[PDB]
Amino acid sequence: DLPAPDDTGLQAVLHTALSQGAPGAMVRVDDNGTIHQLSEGVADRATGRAITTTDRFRVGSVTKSFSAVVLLQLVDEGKLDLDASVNTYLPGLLPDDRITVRQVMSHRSGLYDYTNDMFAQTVPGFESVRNKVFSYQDLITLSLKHGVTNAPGAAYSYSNTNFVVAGMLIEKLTGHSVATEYQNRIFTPLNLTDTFYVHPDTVIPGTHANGYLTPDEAGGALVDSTEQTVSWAQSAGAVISSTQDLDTFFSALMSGQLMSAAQLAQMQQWTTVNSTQGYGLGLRRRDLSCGISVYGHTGTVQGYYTYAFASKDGKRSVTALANTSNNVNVLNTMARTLESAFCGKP
Ligand SMILES: *C(=O)[C@@H](NC(=O)Cc1ccccc1)[C@@H]1NC(C(=O)O)=C(CC[C@H](NC(=O)CC[C@@H](NC(C)=O)C(=O)O)C(=O)N[C@H](C)C(=O)N[C@H](C)C(=O)O)CS1
Repeated sequence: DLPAPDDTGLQAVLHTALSQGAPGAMVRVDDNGTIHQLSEGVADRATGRAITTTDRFRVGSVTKSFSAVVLLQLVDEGKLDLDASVNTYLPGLLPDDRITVRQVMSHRSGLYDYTNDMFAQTVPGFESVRNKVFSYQDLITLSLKHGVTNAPGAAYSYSNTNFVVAGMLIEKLTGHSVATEYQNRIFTPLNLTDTFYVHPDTVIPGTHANGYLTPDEAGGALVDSTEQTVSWAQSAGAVISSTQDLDTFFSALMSGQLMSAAQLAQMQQWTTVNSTQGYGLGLRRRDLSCGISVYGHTGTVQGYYTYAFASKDGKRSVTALANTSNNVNVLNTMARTLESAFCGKP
């Protein structure tokens, strides 16, 4: 009973994003078995190669939904209790035993986000970490140089630190790398042939969109940010995928294929973000103008803005990508793909 997707409106969104500084922008809709696919602009601005909806890209913080699915399958298996203390599983990690796994997964832990220090200056910060390899503990120690910012559970405050903890939990409780767990629990069963976790490798396998970091100086030249370790994010940000594979993943999630019903319900217990948005457990809700809510996640790793959202039953999914970042006009414009794709023509 959804409106038809509006391709003319999608086309206008991409064209606007280009006019605001995205080298390329694209979107794929899987509408209950009917595909919509549009792209405009360039995957590589120096060579001129066109962007296309099959280009792989860095999904950034969409990674948190993959990490959350692994953790919730561990809850299904009896290996993890969401209301247990992080420090019960990782003794001595955090300065407060009251911080629970559920709080970290919903950004209610109070843990300071180290990435504000790292990327205070956008391009210098990128140059500082792009070729660094961090352990999970290194990143937690960077957070803990600062006090928590709120009491456990008390407020929503997004922090990459939370999903660094998530990766440490995954590796401790399984004895495997997050790469292995993602592959065995998600990428292989869903046949996500364009989806990878290669950290700390800097190469994007196969044909990909290059990423272009916008400098903090208005009008400044773009920086190619395609090749980096993403070691500053890991289980908070380092998955590589495609529009088809993120559509498959969020459709599978919402249609109940990736965990028990009970754990999907836990994943959708919404913490208020604003009057039109919530945060579950590694999962975002956005409320659209026509009265529809959609479910998924955004990403903003250097040079790539991703939106990947599905309807409640998974039957319609949409993934949009612009290959720039640090450009709020572009970021806001690309959100409009969800309106056109789900709410259709005005
Ligand atoms: C995941 O991708 C992760 N991203 C990074 O860790 C990269 C990075 C780069 C520099 C500094 C810090 C981190 C997180 N992603 C996202 C995301 O997907 O959006 C985060 C949420 C980011 C912030 N969003 C808001 O502040 C949204 C407010 C909300 N409300 C309305 C009604 O106003 C809304 O707009 O929906 C955020 O920081 N936004 C800015 C614009 C931003 O993303 N800045 C970076 C530099 C960019 O534009 O590239 C948290 S990090």
